[PDB]
Amino acid sequence: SKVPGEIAELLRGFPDVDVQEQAFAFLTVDTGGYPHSALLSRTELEPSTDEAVLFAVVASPRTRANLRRTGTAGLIAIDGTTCHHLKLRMTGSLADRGLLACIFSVVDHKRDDLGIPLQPMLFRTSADLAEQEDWPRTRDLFERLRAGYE
Amino acid sequence: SKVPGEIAELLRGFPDVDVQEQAFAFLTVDTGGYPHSALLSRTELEPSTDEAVLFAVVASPRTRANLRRTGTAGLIAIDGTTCHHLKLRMTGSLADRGLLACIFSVVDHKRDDLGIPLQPMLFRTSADLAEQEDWPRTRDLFERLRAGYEQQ
Ligand code: NA
Ligand code: NA
Ligand code: NA
Ligand code: NA
Repeated sequence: SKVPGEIAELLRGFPDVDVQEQAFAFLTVDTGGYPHSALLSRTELEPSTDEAVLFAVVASPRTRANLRRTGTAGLIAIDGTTCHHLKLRMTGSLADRGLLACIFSVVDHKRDDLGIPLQPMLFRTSADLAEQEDWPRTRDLFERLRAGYE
Repeated sequence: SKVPGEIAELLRGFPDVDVQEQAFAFLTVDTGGYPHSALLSRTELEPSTDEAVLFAVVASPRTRANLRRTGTAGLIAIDGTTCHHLKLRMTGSLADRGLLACIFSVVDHKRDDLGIPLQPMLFRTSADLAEQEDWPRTRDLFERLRAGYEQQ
């Protein structure tokens, strides 16, 4: 399987500052079988060059724990009139202190088009946000993961 | 553990046509252990009068199947600078053709505030949508669910 092309297009690349960006719901499953969520952005999600896998850099401690337990995840991505629902299986990972760089294979993709414009969850990037989230460190871990995968 | 008042305020009431509304991610878990999602709105979510429980009307067949198997769910709600994450346990249900009216107790509420404005997933209602989704049918099912809950 592969990362759907419409989704690779929404996730590829890394945001500039002072621009609205989509916040993507990144879903996991907790110890009690309840759905769990965290919001990620293009800074933390990146398709492989061959688009076969989706890379993620996850800081959230509870999300990391869930991935390490079940290896299952999901993603919600909005574009135009379509709500994309992805199901993901973690096939590999690399830990760096409080960060988990993950490789995911897509297990399912549902395109839910209600035929009406949908606005994604949105936030504005900033220099302070780039500083608080340590954007350069995330970018380095991505390079290490891509090298290992390639 | 009642419905948090902040969450009740975001879900209370039913939209008219031609208004911009939040689409809330309603989360379940599939048989393979993968998170599953459907988008709901204030048309399909409503707090009880005592704010003790959250009512929902769910059409999505796969979401309904997951609820029947686990009785567990989640909700994402965005407001201001906060992303609210709810975990939900189904304590009651009433089925009708293609529709599941559910009663949920909130078992956890997390507020993820990164301190920057966040806008919710948004869509505009319309007469076209109310026709496609059969809003009167959903409203009728809510009334029956509420009657049951209150007659308890
Ligand atoms: Na976040
Ligand atoms: Na990216
Ligand atoms: Na929907
Ligand atoms: Na409502």
